[PDB]
Amino acid sequence: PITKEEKQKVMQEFARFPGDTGSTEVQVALLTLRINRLSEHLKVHKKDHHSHRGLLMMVGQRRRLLRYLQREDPERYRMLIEKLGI
RNA sequence: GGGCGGCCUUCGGGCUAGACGGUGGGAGAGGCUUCGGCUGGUCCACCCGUGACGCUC
Ligand SMILES: [K+]
Ligand SMILES: [Mg+2]
Ligand SMILES: [Mg+2]
Ligand SMILES: [Mg+2]
Ligand SMILES: [Mg+2]
Ligand SMILES: [Mg+2]
Ligand SMILES: [Mg+2]
Ligand SMILES: [Mg+2]
Ligand SMILES: [Mg+2]
Ligand SMILES: [Mg+2]
Ligand code: NA
Ligand code: NA
Repeated sequence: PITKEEKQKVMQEFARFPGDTGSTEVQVALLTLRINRLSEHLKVHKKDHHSHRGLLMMVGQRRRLLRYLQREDPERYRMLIEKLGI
């Protein structure tokens, strides 16, 4: 579920400015937020499988944004890859 | 890794129409579950955010 007291919390942390809600960093961060939130899920339910489909999609997406931000803005890449760790 | 890709530009650099994110909706014979749930995807809107971040073996 996450909720604002989570999803907004991350954004307010990775935002590049007061109102940022879709800046690659934020996009990656909260992307890494539900990636875990679901990694944990799959454990309790090792028979789900179907949900793993998205675990993979989300993971790929997260790496594609990161590669994008690695070309256009190296500095910010190391920054972001921290506070989360790649 | 490969192949093919938006607009403008005096090529320095602009920009949003794509994609993604935020918000708010919608439908579903998704899946798993000790039945208390936990969760994947999918389609809409806006005229909010990033700014081609894409599509394809
Ligand atoms: K499915
Ligand atoms: Mg696809
Ligand atoms: Mg440019
Ligand atoms: Mg999506
Ligand atoms: Mg709803
Ligand atoms: Mg049900
Ligand atoms: Mg759901
Ligand atoms: Mg917009
Ligand atoms: Mg730029
Ligand atoms: Mg291009
Ligand atoms: Na094309
Ligand atoms: Na223009």
